[PDB]
Amino acid sequence: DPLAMNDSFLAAADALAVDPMFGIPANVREVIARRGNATRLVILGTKGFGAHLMNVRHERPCEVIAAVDDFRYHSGELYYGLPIISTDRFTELATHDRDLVALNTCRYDGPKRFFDQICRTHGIPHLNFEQAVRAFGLQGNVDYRVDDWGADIVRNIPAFQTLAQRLADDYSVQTLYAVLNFHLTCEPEYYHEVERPYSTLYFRSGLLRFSDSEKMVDCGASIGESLAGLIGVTKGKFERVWMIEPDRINLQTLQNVLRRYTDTNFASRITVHGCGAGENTIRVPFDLIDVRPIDDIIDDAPTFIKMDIEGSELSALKGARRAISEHKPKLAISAYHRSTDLLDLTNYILSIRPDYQIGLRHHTPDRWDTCLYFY
Amino acid sequence: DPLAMNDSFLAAADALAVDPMFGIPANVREVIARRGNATRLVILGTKGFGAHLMNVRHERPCEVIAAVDDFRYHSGELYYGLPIISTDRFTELATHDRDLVALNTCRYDGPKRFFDQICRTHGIPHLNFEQAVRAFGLQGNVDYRVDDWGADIVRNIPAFQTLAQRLADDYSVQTLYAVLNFHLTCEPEYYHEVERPYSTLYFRSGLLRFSDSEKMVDCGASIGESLAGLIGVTKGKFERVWMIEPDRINLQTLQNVLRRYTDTNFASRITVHGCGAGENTIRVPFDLIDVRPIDDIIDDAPTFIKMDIEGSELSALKGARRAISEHKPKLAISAYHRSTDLLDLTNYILSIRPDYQIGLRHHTPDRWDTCLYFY
Amino acid sequence: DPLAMNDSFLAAADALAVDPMFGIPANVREVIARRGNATRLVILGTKGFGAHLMNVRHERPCEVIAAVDDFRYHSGELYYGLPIISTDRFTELATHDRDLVALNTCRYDGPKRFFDQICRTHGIPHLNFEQAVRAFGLQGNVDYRVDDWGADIVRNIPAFQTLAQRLADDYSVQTLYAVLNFHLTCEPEYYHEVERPYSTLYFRSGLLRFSDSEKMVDCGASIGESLAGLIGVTKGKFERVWMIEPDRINLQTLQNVLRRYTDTNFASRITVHGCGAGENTIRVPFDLIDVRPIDDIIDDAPTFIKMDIEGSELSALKGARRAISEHKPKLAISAYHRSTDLLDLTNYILSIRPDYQIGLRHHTPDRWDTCLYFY
Amino acid sequence: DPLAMNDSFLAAADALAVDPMFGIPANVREVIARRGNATRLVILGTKGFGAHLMNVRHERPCEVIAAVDDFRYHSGELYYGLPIISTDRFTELATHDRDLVALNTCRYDGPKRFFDQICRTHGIPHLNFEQAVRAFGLQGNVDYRVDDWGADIVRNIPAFQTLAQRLADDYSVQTLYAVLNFHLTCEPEYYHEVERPYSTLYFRSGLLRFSDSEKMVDCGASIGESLAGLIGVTKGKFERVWMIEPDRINLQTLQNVLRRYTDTNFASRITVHGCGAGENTIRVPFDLIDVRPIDDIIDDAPTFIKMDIEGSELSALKGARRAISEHKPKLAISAYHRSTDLLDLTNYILSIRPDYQIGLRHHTPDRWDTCLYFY
Ligand SMILES: [Cl-]
Ligand SMILES: [Cl-]
Ligand SMILES: [Cl-]
Ligand SMILES: [Cl-]
Repeated sequence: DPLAMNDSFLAAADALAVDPMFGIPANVREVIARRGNATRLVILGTKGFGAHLMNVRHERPCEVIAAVDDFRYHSGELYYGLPIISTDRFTELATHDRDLVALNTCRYDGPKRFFDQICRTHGIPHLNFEQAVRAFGLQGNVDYRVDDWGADIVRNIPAFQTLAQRLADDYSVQTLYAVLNFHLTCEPEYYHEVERPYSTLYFRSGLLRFSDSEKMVDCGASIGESLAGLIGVTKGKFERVWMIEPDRINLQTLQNVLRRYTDTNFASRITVHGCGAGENTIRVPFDLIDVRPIDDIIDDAPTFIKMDIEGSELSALKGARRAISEHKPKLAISAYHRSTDLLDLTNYILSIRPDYQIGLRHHTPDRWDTCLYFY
Repeated sequence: DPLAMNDSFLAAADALAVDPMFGIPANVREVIARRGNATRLVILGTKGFGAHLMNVRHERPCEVIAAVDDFRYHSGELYYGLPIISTDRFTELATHDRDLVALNTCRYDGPKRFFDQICRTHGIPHLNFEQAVRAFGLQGNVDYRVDDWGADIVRNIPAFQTLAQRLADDYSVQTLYAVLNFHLTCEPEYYHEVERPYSTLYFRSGLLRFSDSEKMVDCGASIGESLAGLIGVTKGKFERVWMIEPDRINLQTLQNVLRRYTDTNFASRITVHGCGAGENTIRVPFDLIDVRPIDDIIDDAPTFIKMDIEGSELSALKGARRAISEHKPKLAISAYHRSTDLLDLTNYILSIRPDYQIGLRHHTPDRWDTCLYFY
Repeated sequence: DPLAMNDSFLAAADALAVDPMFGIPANVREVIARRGNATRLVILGTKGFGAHLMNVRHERPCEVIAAVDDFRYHSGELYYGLPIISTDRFTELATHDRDLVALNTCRYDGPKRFFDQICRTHGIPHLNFEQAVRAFGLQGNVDYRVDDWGADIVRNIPAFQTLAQRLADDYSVQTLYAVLNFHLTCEPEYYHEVERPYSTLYFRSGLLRFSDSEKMVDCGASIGESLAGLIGVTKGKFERVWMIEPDRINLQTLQNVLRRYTDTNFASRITVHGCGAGENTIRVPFDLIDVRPIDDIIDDAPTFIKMDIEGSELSALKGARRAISEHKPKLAISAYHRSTDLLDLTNYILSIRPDYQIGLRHHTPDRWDTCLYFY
Repeated sequence: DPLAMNDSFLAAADALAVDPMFGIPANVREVIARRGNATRLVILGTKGFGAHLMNVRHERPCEVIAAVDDFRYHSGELYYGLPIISTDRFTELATHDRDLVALNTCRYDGPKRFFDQICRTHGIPHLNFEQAVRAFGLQGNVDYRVDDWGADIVRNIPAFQTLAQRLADDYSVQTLYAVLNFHLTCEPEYYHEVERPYSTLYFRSGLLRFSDSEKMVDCGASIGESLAGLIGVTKGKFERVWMIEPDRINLQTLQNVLRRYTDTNFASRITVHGCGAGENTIRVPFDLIDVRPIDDIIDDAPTFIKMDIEGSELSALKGARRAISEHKPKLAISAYHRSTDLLDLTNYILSIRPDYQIGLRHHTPDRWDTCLYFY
């Protein structure tokens, strides 16, 4: 019921608080309860999050026996030391082992739905990656970006309810609750109910107005897509772009991006700053990079700050406090890097510029690119 | 300003009412005014809507001289009789002809933005397909699906304002106004502000709740994607699916789709009906097809009616009036086939079941799959 | 022993004369002897010659139960009404059926060697397509181009020995015997011992010298590859090209080919003649085509005649007798269309121009493009 | 005239001896004579041997201004620091610069013939890579594998004539002369007249007979293709395979290759030896590798030695002298690594086993895989 995600949010948080296996399929729970780390597991797919389970820090909590891939099972190649088998071989092994769980590593509809139905048809206990992380107690032993943020959410319920009340539009509220429900339940369909295309990130959110004289701080410029998006929505008309990116390979790419615009009338308005955005000026290991505050990097009052960085977005925002507090530029702040960012970043921005309106959109079919908008 | 699309809607409708060239770039208008049907045009792209301009009924209203395609300009192949040239050859011709307009046939960001910027850089008058249709007065001489619905919208302003007031949620209202603004202005960025992914059509709209015992009428079943989507969101659990599709090639495909589910426990709950959905029972040219009303095709009360058909959706709904009026199933009704469908279909449904709530989402980056939801 | 293919030729011809199952694997012969047309067969591959067995005229001589394709077995699609299964499913069926033969339809090393080894590993009786045609007595019920020419060769042994003696070089003799051995034995490795690349057909045979003033009759011009090859080996320098092609779709393609050379200094030297080459002038069903003799089509003495046509190459050569007899142009005559062509075409040409030297090369990894050279 | 390559060989060697620019197009020679290292050059293609000219040791002998690639000229990417331009931009620059030479880096028919004709049509002086190496005096400053071996051949004429006389068959003689003519003239069409497919290397040469009990030394086993080829031509029947390969990444791949045969009845007959083949036992930088003689690595008399290694093939053969001299196995020795290998390797083998017959085939459309056969 996507029209009552506030209700499901509270119910999920209460359920998880008293049951750490909340959200784990019953048939898998009973195997794990029966066999513990002798549980036999088969990875479905060789192009998904299965690498995150195999690279896991410390001894695995189950015996991984194979990976299924119908397009590779005759190659003789191993998948993280595992044999690669056909789907037919997997259903055969499953019919004869009780006791054998399948990890569906696929994230996209075609492959995911295929393997999920194969499992259902044969009554094979199965899990997606977030469910695997929770069911096998791998919190802290996987990359933080694919970790279980359930418990963190359960500790901050009132603060999330307070954020919900502060959001300017109903769709942002639905989006907030959908993201928190995904983390509480491990159910990706929550994102799917609210998601917007990747192509609409920052520039087509339904919340911001761009003029023909924008001055954009492109913080975490990567490969230049946000510059391409500003160009597109403004029809090649802006005042200034300051692109900030510390990675040396990305900076090589941006030199290629700058060359595609060399004959435009706006080429001279774009600069690239090979540093990271932070709260002060310091040279640190990234390989050393320079880190500088936004307020020192730029030389004019911005109208828009886009932010998607590997480092602390809270430190980066503090390094832009004069720009934010004095000029109230529109902001598009990526909000999916830490379980705490939706609250922490919002709380920081409002403490320095309390008259902002706030929105939230989710822009991929996966857990990436939940983005806060301030205008 | 996507937060004031109601305002832009009224302003655009007033502007168009008194200027048929409303929405056409000034530099193109001045060429067309100066040269009329001696206007020289270059088609940019060979994989877009350019086929719709070349297949146009009756003499063209401009002299089309070439098509640009950097991946094909050495092949010796013609594009609808036109030479295929490089982008460099095009900019050269443009620098020497006043007077020469470019039709950007590309609909997707990469190719579209590329050609739009090429044109801007060199000051070359350019148009997208909807702008071309309006600027050259091709209304009625192109396929109705790619025609200019501007004037139709201008004739029905109060009825659209009345629809806006009837929609249950703000995002549906924003979506309504965004779609109408696209048609009034020929500006696709209006869709982009509100669009959701194609993958979320019907089953992930943010508005409907599906149970584990759904009985779905899949009207216009095509290649079986809606069956795959119901299976996915319900995790292989439903009571019944009646798939209705009249096209013989699609029916061959559905036999393949049915075979992928032969060993599932729900295979017996799905039937295929090789007919079209209409208001009564009649055999008509499509090649003859049988047309039957939904109320006669099905044998139980449905919980959900998905509808996307080539024929009249109003006739199809009248053929389901007993199901709709007596049982109030959820409905997902594709609303983009006629300029009048948003009003006509809604008005019909409410006259037979007035207690429905109504929503609207747009599910592609193009003009396809604007869908009404009733629940 | 490729250094004694003359010996193997005679031995194979004697073996076949007294055993129609010569060349058929013993384990398959014993199944066919035991079960006849109740023999169960599995087609390996869905992209090979398997369509030739399924389209076979009259009732099949075995019960075809499935086709193996690991990249398609979950699609629900049928292969000529057959279920598509995985290789693992096939080895399972084979382990339990005696009695079950596999037809390896693959012609190229990767896929062919894969399936051949799968069969050997599991002791599964298997056949290639030529072996299938012979083992099931399908001579005359398959396309003539993929038929068993064994018996025809056995009837003409001395004439083939006489051809061998007439060939000017040892490699042509080895090639002759390799082609005849393929047909006598159904063993494609015979072609492999002598084959040259497709890219060397006509222009890079190792036998012909082309000058800078060639006048080429391109008989069966198709899609213009021979024109491209003459251009390449002569570095854009020739006197004349007469391209002869009757198929209307090929003639559309040749207009595209002619456009790629429009600015060259040799464009005016090329003409296209939309007719078939034959012995006289007649309009016949191909859809009607004009058929004309080469001697009437051309307007000058040629230096080279390339020939690869669907119709009778003997009739086509008779329609060029004045050119051949009077001017002794170099000839490249495709020799793989009929079991009789190596003898019939050579005998004809020498009767009108007896001073020619003769060579033979085979230019694909399959049975296509065995070509006679006369110079 | 491929029927007189012995004659062309001697004429080319005499021409080169007295003219180092022999084989260079006259129009390019006159530019180079006029401008020397101020010659402006355009590289055609970004996927060929152009990297060999750009990575050249020491200052370039011309000013390289751009690279042409119609599929990349809008990317903003540079090709070894060079701008990437369209073919139309190149013809424009060429029409206005005298003085501007084009290097056609393409080696395959489609792309090579395209650029060669573009150049001819516009009268643009052009060269292939071997011609570039010779015309700009880059001998010794490019990778030895793509260097000009002309002068080396001119110093060894009688020894090559002596090799020609020792070859057992006419096609080997034609092949020898074709390879030497390529190096003397820089004209790749010489290879094309004699080349056989890559798929026929070692196992389908037209010269060797393989039994069902072969014992193969696979020297330079790489990625396991020769094992796959022996398996194919013998239909999975051999006695032993000793695979010798020193590269650690190749050895990882061979473990994958061994797994594809784990259930065959010949898996136990194959061993992998992670060392290089040389004349004695020594540990040397390749990263250190073990180098051992073949006679010590193997434990039985071989029937076949295939050899294609990065190191000295003469040292490797000396490390197999007992096997070669005592048992006369068939040999397939790659002969294209050094300008001297055809003479040096043959001379060595015959000094230890003088009763061998010798053949030679060339197995790619490029300069790779000229192979000597001894049987
Ligand atoms: Cl299950
Ligand atoms: Cl413009
Ligand atoms: Cl077998
Ligand atoms: Cl030239």
